[PDB]
Amino acid sequence: LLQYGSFCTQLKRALTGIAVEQDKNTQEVFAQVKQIYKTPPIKYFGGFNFSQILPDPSKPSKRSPIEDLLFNKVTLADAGFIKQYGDCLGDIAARDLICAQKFNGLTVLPPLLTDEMIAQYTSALLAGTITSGWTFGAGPALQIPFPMQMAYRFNGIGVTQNVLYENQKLIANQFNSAIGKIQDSLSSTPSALGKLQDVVNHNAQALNTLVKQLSSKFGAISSVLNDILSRLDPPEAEVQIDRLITGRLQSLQTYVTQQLIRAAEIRASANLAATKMSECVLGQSKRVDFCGKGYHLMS
Amino acid sequence: AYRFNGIGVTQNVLYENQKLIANQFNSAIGKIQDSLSSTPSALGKLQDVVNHNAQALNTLVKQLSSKFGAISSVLNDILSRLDPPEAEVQIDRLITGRLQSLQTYVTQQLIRAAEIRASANLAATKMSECVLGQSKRVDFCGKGYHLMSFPQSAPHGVVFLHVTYVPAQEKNFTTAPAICHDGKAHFPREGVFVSNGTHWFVTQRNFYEPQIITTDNTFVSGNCDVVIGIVNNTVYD
Amino acid sequence: ESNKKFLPFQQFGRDIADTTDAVRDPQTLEILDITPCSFGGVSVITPGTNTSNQVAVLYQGVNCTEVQLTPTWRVYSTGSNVFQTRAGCLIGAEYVNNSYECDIPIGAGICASYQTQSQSIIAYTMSLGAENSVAYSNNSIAIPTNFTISVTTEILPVSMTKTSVDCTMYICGDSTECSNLLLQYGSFCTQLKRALTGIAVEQDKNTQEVFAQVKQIYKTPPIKYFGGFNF
Ligand SMILES: *[C@@H]1O[C@H](CO)[C@@H](O[C@@H]2O[C@H](CO)[C@@H](O)[C@H](O)[C@H]2NC(C)=O)[C@H](O)[C@H]1NC(C)=O
Ligand SMILES: *[C@@H]1O[C@H](CO)[C@@H](O[C@@H]2O[C@H](CO)[C@@H](O)[C@H](O)[C@H]2NC(C)=O)[C@H](O)[C@H]1NC(C)=O
Ligand SMILES: *[C@@H]1O[C@H](CO)[C@@H](O[C@@H]2O[C@H](CO)[C@@H](O)[C@H](O)[C@H]2NC(C)=O)[C@H](O)[C@H]1NC(C)=O
Ligand SMILES: *[C@@H]1O[C@H](CO)[C@@H](O[C@@H]2O[C@H](CO)[C@@H](O)[C@H](O)[C@H]2NC(C)=O)[C@H](O)[C@H]1NC(C)=O
Ligand SMILES: *[C@@H]1O[C@H](CO)[C@@H](O)[C@H](O)[C@H]1NC(C)=O
Ligand SMILES: *[C@@H]1O[C@H](CO)[C@@H](O)[C@H](O)[C@H]1NC(C)=O
Ligand SMILES: *[C@@H]1O[C@H](CO)[C@@H](O)[C@H](O)[C@H]1NC(C)=O
Ligand SMILES: *[C@@H]1O[C@H](CO)[C@@H](O)[C@H](O)[C@H]1NC(C)=O
Ligand SMILES: *[C@@H]1O[C@H](CO)[C@@H](O)[C@H](O)[C@H]1NC(C)=O
Ligand SMILES: *[C@@H]1O[C@H](CO)[C@@H](O)[C@H](O)[C@H]1NC(C)=O
Repeated sequence: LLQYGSFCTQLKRALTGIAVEQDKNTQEVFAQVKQIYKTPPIKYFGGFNFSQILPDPSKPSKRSPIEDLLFNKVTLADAGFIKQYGDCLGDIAARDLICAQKFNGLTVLPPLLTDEMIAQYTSALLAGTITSGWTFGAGPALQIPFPMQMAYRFNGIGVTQNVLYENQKLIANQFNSAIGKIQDSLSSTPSALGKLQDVVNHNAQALNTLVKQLSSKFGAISSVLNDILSRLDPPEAEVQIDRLITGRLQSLQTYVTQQLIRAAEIRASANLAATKMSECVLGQSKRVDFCGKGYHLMS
Repeated sequence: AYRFNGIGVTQNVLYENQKLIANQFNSAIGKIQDSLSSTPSALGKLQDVVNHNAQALNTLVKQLSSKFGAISSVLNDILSRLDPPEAEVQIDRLITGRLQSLQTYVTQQLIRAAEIRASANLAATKMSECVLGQSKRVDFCGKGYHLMSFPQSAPHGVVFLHVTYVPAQEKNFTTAPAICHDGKAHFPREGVFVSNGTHWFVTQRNFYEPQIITTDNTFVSGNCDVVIGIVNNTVYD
Repeated sequence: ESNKKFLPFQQFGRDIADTTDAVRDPQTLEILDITPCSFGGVSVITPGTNTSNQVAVLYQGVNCTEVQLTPTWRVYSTGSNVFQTRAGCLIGAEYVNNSYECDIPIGAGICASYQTQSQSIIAYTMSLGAENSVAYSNNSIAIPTNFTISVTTEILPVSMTKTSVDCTMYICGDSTECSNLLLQYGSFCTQLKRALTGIAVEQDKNTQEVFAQVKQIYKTPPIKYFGGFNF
């Protein structure tokens, strides 16, 4: 194999580039603000109930109930943790695909940012947008009562403030009911989070196909190198080894190309998500159907 | 002044602070050259394209010295050392390897071209929306409230200079949603009610400029028994 | 030792990749399981060679207690240089208790840097940002009293280099037999030329679309006075 050029250096370079791009995507999406704001100890906002989205201090992970439901809904195969060689050597007579992948040179790297840091970023964004409105996205954060912010948003969509000030209780009750229905809607629907599951399914399928490809003959007498070496005369074994080498190189190149295309698509999706976070959360948008259906208020 | 009116500030704010604004703009422009020169890795995105192209071409050239399972990497040696019907089995290996290298190079170039096209589309949209007009999209033409932008050309790319307005030196105040007077509720037309401790004024949004509360800058449109947190005072005519 | 229940007529055991993992001893009818010997990947963390020649080593996916090795060199562990992260085992760096901005990424929230403390290599947990807390009240507001004009820069790539390739010169050079042999391999080179030409045209299209918004060439007035603004 040493005399077939530098294909493997190119493969390693492409994989490293994809790995770096993933962390860049996450950082660009989730690190808009550099200040960690905290919610006030007293939770009164004019009758608006935000308990379903604020972090829950009782549980160790400090996640909101909706985030807990979301994390329980999606099933993950490998998290990049230490799938230690000690775990694979345990020989529990139940051989999973992870050990087979690991025994053939295929590994998974952990992301730079943990889930706790992402939760902290989300909590900071929520606290800022609840206590300051849209001021903290353009400079220093300025305090303001929540109903006044809501009236300002109604003025933004083209309705006078007395409409809000004379219907505060009804609006608060409607918002509370709408928030309450979200958890039931998410739980009842079985295929709500299909987009997130598709990525995991695609990655697992690609790795399994790559592992399964090792049992092909590619026109040789056997798919095992040791059998060829032990059964054949040394100058005659190269013509059989070359076929296997070429087939495996072709499989690796196909895998790398597919990974590159999928990475480009994921990068486009991440850019869209970052734009949505900048425009619908840190401000009020007038673009039609960009931050929901209807007249946008907040997100 | 028209741009300040666009971001939500009255014109007299500019007309009474023309010299200060001009000096601030001049200093901000002057600092740009020093900031660009001092930073060594400011223009990394533009250098990455050149580095990638050079590396790809160098790899393609270096690939010509591989044997691909043949007896030599030079065609002349094979032709001069081997019997003519036996030389094809050696030439074919080299041909196939070089074809594979070319195909790999072409695929990589296509993917990079797609990425560059996406970047160029974004740059064209930014040029249309931030330079030829004033944008209200948050964080699209800089950080802060957008005023205007200037383009400059660079090797294989463009540079945008965004000018933005940032508030500073804030102060606390006491506020109320409405003012009660003669059994009637008054709401501000534009701005917010503010109290310094004894009196009540009405001010605008992003700049502190108190005014006497009057029927000229308020509308009544209601009664004084349903608004929560109302404060009663006097309204002049 | 093997816990598998081989049938009396079976002699071998295979896995998904179709390689042997269970065997039966020819002399004593006993089942044995075969596992690969320990292995892993190694990464090197260093500052620039212009700064120092010190390095740190990261063994990926390896528990710190399981470290004739394939690499001849060995980095020997002292009392304090060994650290365990969810990304592997780190040797040659000291874990400090402070937090800074990330300098060299390592793993799950762990970064490394070169610090003067005697200069050394330290490892830490990255800091998200400065702590803050805004006071919230339902009868209080904050209003700015001054402003600042700021100027920022943004860099965007537009186009890249346009290249062309000659198949016959690259693959066969001046040989005629090679060209005759290549002539019967189809029309791959026509496709290659078409793709390269398309990319070359697209580059010029990108530049034209970016830089040709207006069709009138305006000129600045000879007198440069704009109310005190210096351009
Ligand atoms: C905000 O909503 C939550 C959930 O609807 C309320 O929590 C409920 O409180 C009642 C009375 O204390 C309990 O019987 C329920 O079991 C709680 N539900 C959950 C899911 O914990 C909460 O009280 C609301 N906020 C306020 C201020 O009333
Ligand atoms: C709040 O603002 C009002 C309006 O300017 C202040 O009242 C003035 O105070 C000055 C200073 O003594 C007097 O010369 C003026 O005659 C007052 N105005 C009127 C209409 O009488 C008031 O002092 C301010 N309060 C605080 C705490 O600064
Ligand atoms: C708003 O900020 C500007 C700039 O920070 C202030 O202008 C400065 O004022 C001080 C005090 O007179 C001078 O010593 C500086 O030379 C000024 N700077 C410039 C660039 O002119 C301005 O005073 C502030 N506004 C208020 C009302 O205090
Ligand atoms: C606009 O700014 C430039 C640069 O800050 C000014 O040019 C300077 O002018 C002074 C006095 O003529 C010279 O001593 C400097 O050497 C010049 N700097 C450079 C870089 O050439 C220019 O004068 C300013 N415009 C006006 C109208 O004053
Ligand atoms: C406003 O008051 C709060 C609480 O007293 C304080 O934290 C804040 O610094 C004050 N704002 C200014 C601009 O002084
Ligand atoms: C004005 O407000 C005060 C304080 O709440 C209240 O005692 C008084 O009754 C109000 N005036 C009228 C005419 O209701
Ligand atoms: C093979 O020979 C050895 C030594 O003579 C003996 O211990 C063993 O049981 C034999 N095995 C069989 C299968 O005959
Ligand atoms: C590493 O080995 C020690 C030794 O007993 C063990 O306690 C620890 O759980 C191991 N760590 C992992 C991640 O397997
Ligand atoms: C690091 O700081 C934490 C903060 O309380 C402390 O509990 C811990 O003991 C410190 N560790 C060392 C090694 O000093
Ligand atoms: C908000 O208003 C309520 C009135 O129900 C009051 O009890 C509370 O103290 C107010 N918030 C603050 C921060 O004073």
